[PDB]
Amino acid sequence: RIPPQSIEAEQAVLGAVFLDPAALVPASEILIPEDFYRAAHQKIFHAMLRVADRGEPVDLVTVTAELAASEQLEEIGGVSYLSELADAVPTAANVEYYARIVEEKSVLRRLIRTATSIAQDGYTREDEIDVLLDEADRKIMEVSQRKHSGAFKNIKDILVQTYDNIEMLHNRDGEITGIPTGFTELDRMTSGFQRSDLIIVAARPSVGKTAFALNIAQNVATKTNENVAIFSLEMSAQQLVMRMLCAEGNINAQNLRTGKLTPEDWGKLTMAMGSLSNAGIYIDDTPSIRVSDIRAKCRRLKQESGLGMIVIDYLQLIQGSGRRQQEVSEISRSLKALARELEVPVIALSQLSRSVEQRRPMMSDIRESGSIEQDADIVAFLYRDDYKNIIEIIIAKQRNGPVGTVQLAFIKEYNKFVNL
Amino acid sequence: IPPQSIEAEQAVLGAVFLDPAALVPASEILIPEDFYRAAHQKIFHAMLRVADRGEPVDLVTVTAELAASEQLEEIGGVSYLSELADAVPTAANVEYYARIVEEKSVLRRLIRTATSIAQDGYTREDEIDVLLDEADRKIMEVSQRKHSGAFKNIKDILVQTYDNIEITGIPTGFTELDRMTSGFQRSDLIIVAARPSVGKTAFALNIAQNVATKTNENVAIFSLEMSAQQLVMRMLCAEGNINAQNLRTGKLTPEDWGKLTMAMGSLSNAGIYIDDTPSIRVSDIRAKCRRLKQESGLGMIVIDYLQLIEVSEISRSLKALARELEVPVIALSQLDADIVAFLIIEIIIAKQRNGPVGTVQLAFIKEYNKFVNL
Amino acid sequence: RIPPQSIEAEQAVLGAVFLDPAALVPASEILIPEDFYRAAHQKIFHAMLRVADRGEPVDLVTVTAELAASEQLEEIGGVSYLSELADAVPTAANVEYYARIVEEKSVLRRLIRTATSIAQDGYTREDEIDVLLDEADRKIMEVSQRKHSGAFKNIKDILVQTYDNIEMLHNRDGEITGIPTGFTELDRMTSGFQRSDLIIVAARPSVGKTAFALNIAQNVATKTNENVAIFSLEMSAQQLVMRMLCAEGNINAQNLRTGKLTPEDWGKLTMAMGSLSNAGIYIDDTPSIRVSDIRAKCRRLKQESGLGMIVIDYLQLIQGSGRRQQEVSEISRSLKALARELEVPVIALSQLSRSVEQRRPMMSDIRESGSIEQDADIVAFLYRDDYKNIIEIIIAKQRNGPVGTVQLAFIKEYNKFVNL
Amino acid sequence: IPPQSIEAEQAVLGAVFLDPAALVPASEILIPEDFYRAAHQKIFHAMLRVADRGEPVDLVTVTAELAASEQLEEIGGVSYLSELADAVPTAANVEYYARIVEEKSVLRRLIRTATSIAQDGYTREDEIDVLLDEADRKIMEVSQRKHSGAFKNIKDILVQTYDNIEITGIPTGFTELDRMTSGFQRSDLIIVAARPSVGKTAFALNIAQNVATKTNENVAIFSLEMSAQQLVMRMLCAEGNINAQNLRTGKLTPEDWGKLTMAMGSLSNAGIYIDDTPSIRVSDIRAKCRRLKQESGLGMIVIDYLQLIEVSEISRSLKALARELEVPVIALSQLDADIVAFLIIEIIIAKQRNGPVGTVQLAFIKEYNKFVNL
Amino acid sequence: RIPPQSIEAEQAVLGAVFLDPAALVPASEILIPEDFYRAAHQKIFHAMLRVADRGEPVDLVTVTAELAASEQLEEIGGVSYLSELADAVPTAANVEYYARIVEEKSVLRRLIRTATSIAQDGYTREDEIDVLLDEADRKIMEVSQRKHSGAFKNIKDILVQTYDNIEMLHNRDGEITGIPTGFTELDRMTSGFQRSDLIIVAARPSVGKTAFALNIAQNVATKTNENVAIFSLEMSAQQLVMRMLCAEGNINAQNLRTGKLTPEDWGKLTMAMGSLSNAGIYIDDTPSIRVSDIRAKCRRLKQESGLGMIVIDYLQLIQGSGRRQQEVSEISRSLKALARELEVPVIALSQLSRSVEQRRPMMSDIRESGSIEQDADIVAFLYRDDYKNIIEIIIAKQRNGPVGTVQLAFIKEYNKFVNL
Repeated sequence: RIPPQSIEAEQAVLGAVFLDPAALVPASEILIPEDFYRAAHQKIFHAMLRVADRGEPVDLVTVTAELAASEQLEEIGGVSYLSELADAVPTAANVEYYARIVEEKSVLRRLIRTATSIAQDGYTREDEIDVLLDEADRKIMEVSQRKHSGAFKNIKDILVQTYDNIEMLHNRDGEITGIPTGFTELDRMTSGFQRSDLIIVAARPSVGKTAFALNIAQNVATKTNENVAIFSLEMSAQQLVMRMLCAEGNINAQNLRTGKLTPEDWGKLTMAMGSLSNAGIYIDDTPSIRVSDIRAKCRRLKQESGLGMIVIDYLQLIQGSGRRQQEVSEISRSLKALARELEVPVIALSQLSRSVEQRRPMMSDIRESGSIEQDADIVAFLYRDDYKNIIEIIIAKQRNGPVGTVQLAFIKEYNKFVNL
Repeated sequence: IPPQSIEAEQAVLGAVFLDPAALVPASEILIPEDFYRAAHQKIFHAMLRVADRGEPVDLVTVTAELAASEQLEEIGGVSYLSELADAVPTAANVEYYARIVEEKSVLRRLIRTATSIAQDGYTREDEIDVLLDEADRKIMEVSQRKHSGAFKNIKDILVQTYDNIEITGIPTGFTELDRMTSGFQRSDLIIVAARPSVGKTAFALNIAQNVATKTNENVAIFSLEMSAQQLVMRMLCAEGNINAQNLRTGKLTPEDWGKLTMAMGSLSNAGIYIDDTPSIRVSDIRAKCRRLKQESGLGMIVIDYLQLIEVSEISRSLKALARELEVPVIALSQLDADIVAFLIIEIIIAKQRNGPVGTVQLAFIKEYNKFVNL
Repeated sequence: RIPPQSIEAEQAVLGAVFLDPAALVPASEILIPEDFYRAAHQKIFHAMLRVADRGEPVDLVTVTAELAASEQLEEIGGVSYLSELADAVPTAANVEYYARIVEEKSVLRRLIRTATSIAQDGYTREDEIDVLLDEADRKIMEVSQRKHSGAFKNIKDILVQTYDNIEMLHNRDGEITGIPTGFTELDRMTSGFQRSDLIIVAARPSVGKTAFALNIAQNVATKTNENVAIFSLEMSAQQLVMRMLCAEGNINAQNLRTGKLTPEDWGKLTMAMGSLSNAGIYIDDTPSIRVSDIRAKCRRLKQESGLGMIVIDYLQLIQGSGRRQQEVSEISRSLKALARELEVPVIALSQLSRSVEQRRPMMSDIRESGSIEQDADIVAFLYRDDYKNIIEIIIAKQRNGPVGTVQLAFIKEYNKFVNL
Repeated sequence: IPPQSIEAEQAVLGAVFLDPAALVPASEILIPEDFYRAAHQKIFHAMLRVADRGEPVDLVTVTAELAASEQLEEIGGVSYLSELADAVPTAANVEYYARIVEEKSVLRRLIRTATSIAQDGYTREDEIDVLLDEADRKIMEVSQRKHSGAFKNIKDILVQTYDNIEITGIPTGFTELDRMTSGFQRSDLIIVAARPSVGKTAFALNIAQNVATKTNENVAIFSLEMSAQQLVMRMLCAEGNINAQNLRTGKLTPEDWGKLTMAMGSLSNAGIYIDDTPSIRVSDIRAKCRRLKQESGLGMIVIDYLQLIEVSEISRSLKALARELEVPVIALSQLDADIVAFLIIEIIIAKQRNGPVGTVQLAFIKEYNKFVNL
Repeated sequence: RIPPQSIEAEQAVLGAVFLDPAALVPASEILIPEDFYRAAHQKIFHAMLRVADRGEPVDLVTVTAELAASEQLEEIGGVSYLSELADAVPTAANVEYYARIVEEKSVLRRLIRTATSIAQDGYTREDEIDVLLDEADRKIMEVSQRKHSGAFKNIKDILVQTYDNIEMLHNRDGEITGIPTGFTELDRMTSGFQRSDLIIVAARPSVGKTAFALNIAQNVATKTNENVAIFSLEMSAQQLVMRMLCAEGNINAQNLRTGKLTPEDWGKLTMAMGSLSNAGIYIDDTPSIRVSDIRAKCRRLKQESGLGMIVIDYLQLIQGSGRRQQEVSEISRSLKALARELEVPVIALSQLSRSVEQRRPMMSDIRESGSIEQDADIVAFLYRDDYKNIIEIIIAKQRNGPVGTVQLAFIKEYNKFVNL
């Protein structure tokens, strides 16, 4: 001994049902009474199910009545005991997780039971053997096919979601409820980037995720009265201002890189600086910050000058709480908490795995780097069709609003994204 | 008391001393480890070590062999070897006694495997899914097998070879491919291998469509890379010849609208059951497929792809699932199997249990992600 | 202690001589009296040798007499003791092996003795050193040059065997005492493949060993009234019938592989099937059978329909008794036992090591994969001169009959071997 | 009591403290491990470790060195170092005392090696042939050596260099090769290296023939790949210009018959001793060769080839055999040595102890496996 | 405990000063009184320094007086104690090494002290932390910056040495005080190779170090009445005589290698032999000799016939005293002792590391193979400008005489070096 069990989880399942009758549906889906290790819990779950099958409300009173009529009340500890179960549940909404724990421990008991049974038969019947091996095969497989799996989503139901998506993509009108992006076509879908949202922009190297984020940050700060906080972990503050000066005044980048500057390309530079000086752009070019540092700096900024957006130049460079799989999840989770705290959209750039080439990016390409998928309420991919200087912005996830591809044009010479 | 037969063991070793030829049939059926007693284990090993040199096996050569490797005393000395040699009245039934020793050995292994699994149930708690998979595997690995005893007469193969050139299964929707298979037969495990962008997923979807909208058969698709949403998007895109770029980038022309309402009315009649849960186990496939057949019907099973579910176990476990549900299973792969098919695109087939081994050819429209006939 | 010894082997050597006087020749070649650890055995071996040198018969009586005259009878345990030695020999024919064991243990005692002697001299004489090291060199070498080696076979004697071979190759007439092969030139030498013989056909990949074996199996079954059992472990039953259909009716193989079939190439196919249906061909295409399975199936077949040949498509694919060097020897040995049991020729294909290319195959090329050389009473190699669609069949070993090269022509288009 | 000289040891260390220059001659003759006492071992090591830095060696620097590596106390403390420094009246005879220490060290090693071999005789029984080989090797490895003390005067080398351009050994049968060697000298180890199909075996056989049928010398050939039968087949095939294909495939024309009876009458007069036992040991070569000389005569020894008999030991052991039987030994190799010769075919020679280093050229007939002059 | 200390070294430092007053300068440079672990030694060192600062002679008497006046004599053990210190010094000239040992042990005590102090502060003040980490950084660095380093050599001082070198290179006249080389330009600088000198000639493979050494050995033996001992470890005695026959009589080397010999090229050979036979050239072509063997052979030769030069064909082939970094140093040191013993110049060829190519060879190229730099009183590099058949002989080190590049021409055909 002792047989795999979780009295605590069993207690929380039954408790949940007593706090919210709706908790019984998820529990009955995952468990049958016999999954409970403790006899009293079996009797109790069975009483609940019976009451439920009659279409009668399942609560402390009807379960008490049910058990009294089947002469099982005292045996399971009485009304007092039903009370304790009600106090043993940390949160009724977590009932599936408690249920799964109970189920897991039931499956293990069946594994142990059938394995032992096979071992015993080995010493006894001795005898047949060929039948023994076959039923040993048979019995072990039966343990797995027990857990609550499924279900398959039916094509009809997806077609509905698919069509309703196409509805939203055309029903697209037209107010910008969040922070305008400057890319009117991206604003149609998003509306635009909204407060408290975690926005993830993933793209393979050379695609232009950095330029994309800077263009957005640049449009917000120069066009709207809002402040943008940019964290550049791979690129210095001057190296990044160089790129948004070019983008601003239409100055050939390579031209600046080589000193060459036509007399009027210079006049072009002074107007860029003039207009860019009025913008509320705050840059932190610290090589590998932790999320706490990011958070603290943004915190001080919002209450010192006000804050509208946070842009982080790629997330895989943020160092964890210590000195990578689990580590990235916490950062992801932390960035979402950052968004909620400061009531601001957080744009975190992400790099994609080399899977896109093994096939147009999809969720599974960041799923091997997850679980950013869960935390992000909006995940965007950048894909160039020709690797036409046109680039695609695939919105793969959006919690409130449609899913589709917005299209923009990229100008290499100025490192810009323009409308279409 | 662990299953054993000291008497059977004693007859085997004894028979070898009585007639050295008896070692050949015993060596066929047994390995030293099958003997329950170490002494016998040591002895049978010595016996084999001499034959391999290859010197005659008898009391002297075996004694000398055990002594040389410092284990004559541990096995009971020359007394015991002589006891074994003097007890044996015949060596004609060596394989009878050998087979008894082998059986007891198997039963011990059965017991050892099961006990271990029982013990793991307490110690690893913690790893339920890994435990159930390796317990399946461990039990399977106890039993060999065997190959009953049926030679195939040439007459029988000839008919199957003739009929194997000049549609008894499930229609693929590709006439030229239905020629080589006619079509996708029950309990077959079909592997479709390919390189980046051809594309494997498009091919899988097309067959899943052409089966489900033309036959009253239900297909169960398991996509591990793209979501059910993306999968259905590609399907109606190919179903009604709709340009993907227009579905994605909102704006649809009225050719597309009418072309769409057509494609999803047509696709609503199928016949299609999707599961897009990232990392799935083969057994999770079985649970959902068994519950589907028993409630609805099926089937054909499409998996995209198999290196997202050590591949040998998965593959073998897939064959069992196919044979269990009496339904064809197509599993894609990136570059035991019933049919192997690699990928104007060419479908090369390398393996087919009953059908003709050759090459088919299909076209591919880039903008609809659709494969079509010539 | 205790000094390396084998009283059991010593007893069997002396015993052997008492059971068969001829046993003394092999024993005296390998041993001198002093190799015996036990004094009585030395005295006894010495008595035997003395009797033998007088040209007098060596048996229990003359050895007894000899020892009585040298006053050594009682000292060695008397006549009673000579009796015990006679009961201590499992088989007189195994005397060389017993002798070698005695010799081995004598050599070890000399190693121990001289090594100890060197160690002792190290502490004593101390003194000279340079002489010490030299005599230590000298003394250790002397231990090795003691074992019975040799002898060199003289060229005169081989020339005789060589000439007698050339005699057999021309004296070749003409009756086919075994199973006819269909290749008249191979039948001259073999006569043809005979009952109980283990025939090994080795060849590098692409040479055509599989096609060779199938042609033979095909000729036997279609021409003679005999049944052939074919085990194909690398190739399926249909894939193999495809190859013998082509061979039979003269159908271009690649032509079948591509569907293409000229109207009359089809009529060619129906005659092949018709004629091939009457043949007694039994195929087992089990991927990796054990020898016991092979044996059991052949066993049932011979007593159910009768059996004439067994062909196994390459031996290195047969799995051993467990779940490779020693393992292959047992399989080899088992296949020979299979041949003897069913009184049938067994043709086991073998693959050659990549040594042929490091130089026309020879015995050493399967010797690194042995000891198949010993078990096989006939070993054949296939060698193509041009890697003229002509292929050579080198018969390297044949227990009863000549050794030489038989020549056949290979037709790629039909996968056939034809006469010449 | 293990051979030792505490007094010699004490003088050596003492001499070093008395005059730091004494360390150089001692360091030439000794290593720390040669000192029987650990204390002295530790001390001599410390001494060397300071010189290597390279600081002056004296009581203070050495004390500080031992203390730093936590071993001042173990070696007896400053008391002992001072005892050693105060006892020594001179350092002029350091190497006398050093050589005594070295000798005792050698004797200990001799004892340790021999005891080990004696002990292995009981424990590994089991591995006789491996035991005898490694005992040979282990004893050889006790003794170095040395190089007596003979400078070669230029006058002496000049004569050998002059005479080394413008047939004192055993004739090869190839005049142009006999020029470069004149011919195969006694006690020489001759290595003939080559790549697949040239061929090494053909070359070896040809020389074995041309020596044995033209001289009254007996050759001992050891073939590990082809049998004595195949070896003789090739020889009479080359001897009488007979097409191999005809000997193999029975049918001989009467040119071949008369040509054959000629070749084996001619080959019967030799002179040839073959051993075709698969894996042979160098010592087994010696046993058979020693028994052959002492009974018949010889010789020349031909080995085909050496990587079928770690190669360093074999090679060295072959040189000893050559020097022991006062006979040339030709060992082939596939791609310490007296003559090295790599392979219309070109014979390149890379090494020759006394002869001229150059290149010879010979023809090769494919159909007879024979090498001939130009 | 116990605190790192060296009473023995402390005693030798103070002792040294009492034996040679000059020893105080090096000691005071490396140590202050507080470095001494023993209080008496501090008091004593302080007394010495005080006496010294007054410009008064530091000896047993004035230190005694000084300590008596500061009431510290008895406390430090009296005059008797100053006596003991004087007997505690193995050699006054080794005072720097003793001093360094004392200093080392002082630095360790400071490391231990400050580390402990940091640990303690960790438990106490707890409090501030940020200041703690900074002062912990600060305090640890302070331990290192304590040891006596420096000084930088000033450019003025080097310019003087540089100019004085240029003086010697032109002031070059003109007598050959040592063994003439035959290369008049190398003789100007060296004068030439002198008795007891260890001469190291290093060069990358293919440059011609072997040919260089042979030419020198050849010139000495044929021109002067002196004997040369050549050790060739990579090349046989005949293979080496071949090269000096060619060099001698002007015979094309490749011509000899191929038998080809023009009638008069042969007459050229007989004159070479005639002249070369009178030369005192002794060659030992033992593959890998130890230095003791080299030494013993040279020893016997000098007292048997007389000896003038020793040439060793590359040093990295000499095997050590056992059966490589430390090993080469001992050989180097041993070769220098060889030179001193036999009062003869020893020319040891050396191979250079593959650093020259990573840049004209310099000292650091043999420094990674040292410490041959120290032992050699003359280190020469051979460098070819074109890898003009001209080769450079860079004399990087010469104890008595200039440093520069002597230039010679190499003739491939004869394997010779000629003047210019």
